[PDB]
Amino acid sequence: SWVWNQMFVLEEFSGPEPILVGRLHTDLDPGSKKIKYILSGDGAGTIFQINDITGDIHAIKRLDREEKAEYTLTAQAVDFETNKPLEPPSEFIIKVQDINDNAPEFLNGPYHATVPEMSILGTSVTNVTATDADDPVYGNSAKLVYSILEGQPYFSIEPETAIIKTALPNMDREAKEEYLVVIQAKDMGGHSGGLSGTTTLTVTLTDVNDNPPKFAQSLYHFSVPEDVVLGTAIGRVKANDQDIGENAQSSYDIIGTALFEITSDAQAQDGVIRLRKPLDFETKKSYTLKVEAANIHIDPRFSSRGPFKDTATVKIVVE
Amino acid sequence: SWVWNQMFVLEEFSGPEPILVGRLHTDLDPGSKKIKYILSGDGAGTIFQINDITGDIHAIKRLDREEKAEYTLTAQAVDFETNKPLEPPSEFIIKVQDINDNAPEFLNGPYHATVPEMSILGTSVTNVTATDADDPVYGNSAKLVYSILEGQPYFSIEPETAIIKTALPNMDREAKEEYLVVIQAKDMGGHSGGLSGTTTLTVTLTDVNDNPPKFAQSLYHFSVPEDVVLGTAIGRVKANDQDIGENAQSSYDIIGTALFEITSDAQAQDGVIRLRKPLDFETKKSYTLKVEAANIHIDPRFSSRGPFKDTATVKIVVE
Ligand SMILES: [Ca+2]
Ligand SMILES: [Ca+2]
Ligand SMILES: [Ca+2]
Ligand SMILES: [Ca+2]
Ligand SMILES: [Ca+2]
Ligand SMILES: [Ca+2]
Ligand SMILES: [Ca+2]
Ligand SMILES: [Ca+2]
Ligand SMILES: [Ca+2]
Ligand SMILES: [Ca+2]
Ligand SMILES: [Ca+2]
Ligand SMILES: [Ca+2]
Repeated sequence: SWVWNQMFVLEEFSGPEPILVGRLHTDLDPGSKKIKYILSGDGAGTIFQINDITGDIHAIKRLDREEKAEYTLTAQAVDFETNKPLEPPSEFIIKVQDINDNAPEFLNGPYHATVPEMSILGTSVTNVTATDADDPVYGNSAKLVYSILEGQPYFSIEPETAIIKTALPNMDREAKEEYLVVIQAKDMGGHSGGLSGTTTLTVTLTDVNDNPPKFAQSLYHFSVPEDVVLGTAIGRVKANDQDIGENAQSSYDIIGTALFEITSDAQAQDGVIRLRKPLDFETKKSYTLKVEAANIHIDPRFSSRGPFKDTATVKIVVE
Repeated sequence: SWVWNQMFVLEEFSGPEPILVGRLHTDLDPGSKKIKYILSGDGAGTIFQINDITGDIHAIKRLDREEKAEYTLTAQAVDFETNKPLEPPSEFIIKVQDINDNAPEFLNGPYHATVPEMSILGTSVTNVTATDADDPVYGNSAKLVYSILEGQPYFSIEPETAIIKTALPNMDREAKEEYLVVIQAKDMGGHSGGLSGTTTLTVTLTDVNDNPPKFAQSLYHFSVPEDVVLGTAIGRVKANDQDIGENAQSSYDIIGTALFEITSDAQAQDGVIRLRKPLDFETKKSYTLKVEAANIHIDPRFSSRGPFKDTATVKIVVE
């Protein structure tokens, strides 16, 4: 069925002076009688106002589509004096059409997203998705095109879908952990006179174990009174696998001992030495330990290639 | 019956970029099939061109109402691939609306009109009627208002109907016979930014007999050889009723004569004297005539009040 009951009013402008959108009509003959038009419905006589006899309807108000895009209305046909219906009323809509006064706009102010450290160039990161208020049905009033406006240890915003990718080969965090990129979107765009919506994106990377652990220095020295019939502990040597977290927690043990325990630890990841067997002898004054400390998992937690796991020597002297 | 098949396109402008006038429609459901719109008719695809799928029709040409105000057109509904009619075609008109680019304009360049000399203030003279090209159906695009722009031994152009009247009491031509007045007409007008059409009008008056006739001078002299056994004629005395034409033609006769005819005349309106009786005598040397000469008709042709009809004396001497 053909639709013909619709009028299109361009929104907001006219400034002052008013614009007709449609003159109505019922056909019929003359013959010494006449039709006077009366209009009723939405914002009747106030927004849209009718010149009676003719059928002329100008808008006498700024129209905002985003407020309300359609206005179901009902105008009439009666004689002037008779007022008897010279045509039973019709229902019909008036539409706007939306002009690009409405901006591109992001839902949250800043955004924060994470991505696995060293991973092949172009790895998915997140979608940023703005929003234009306008008409997504006609023209380029809304069609948006995203772009990385800045963020140059590099990611790519894939322009159609806005999805962020990385733009960089590997990306060893130990260099830089957090990343700032500023995001755009053009109304039309591909065409200037476009609109401009920006957002902050805090990008951080995760970890991997691309680090063996460290020892403060290669040769340690300590000292001790010769029995302590309690415990006890003597010294602390440290590892620092820069690769944080679980990827940092390292395992100590000694590989010139046996009078000495060595202890965990999730304390700072040291490093402590208890005296196991008590003590007795001058027979020794000097003692020696070599100590392996290494990162962990339940399957190979060095899935790359790691060289040292820092050994190192401890010299304990007697008193 | 309600009319809804009509669209309104404002004429001539857009300059470049195009303006939609109406998106079409047939209702129906989706369900994995679709409507593609094809348009055909007047200046189809060339003046008015169709965005197929949507129903959008912008004009891609200056439109001139005065060239053609309406365009009967026929657009369609078929599927894209199927091309089978998803709706039997509709006939509908597109209308313009006319904007005031068209000027007020008079049919002939100059105009020439006549009116009876002394006649009560405000006597009808003629209609001047211009012509605006525009729309006489909507707004003040055409409603015209005439004015005497100049012509100040005065006439009035009655502004609604343009009819010229005299603006002056009596108006004795003998003062001035022809009159120049320049005529105007404003498009809208009563409202500036109106349009401006001017015309020349040569006004002349007719006559009445508001003049007695004249004699060159009050005393005439002539002379004559004493017999002429032929005719003959002697002298000519003149009248000049300034009131021209029939109102000037005057009647001579003598009211010390009898040897002398006096003759008409539509010669210059004199004035001639024939000798009736021949001649004989020294017995007279000096002769005398008094002469009435007067304007004419078959009922009172001095329907005002006229004093002299200039008498006057002629002295003929003998030789
Ligand atoms: Ca708006
Ligand atoms: Ca808008
Ligand atoms: Ca917009
Ligand atoms: Ca790492
Ligand atoms: Ca590590
Ligand atoms: Ca790392
Ligand atoms: Ca025109
Ligand atoms: Ca025009
Ligand atoms: Ca005009
Ligand atoms: Ca006269
Ligand atoms: Ca006269
Ligand atoms: Ca006269």
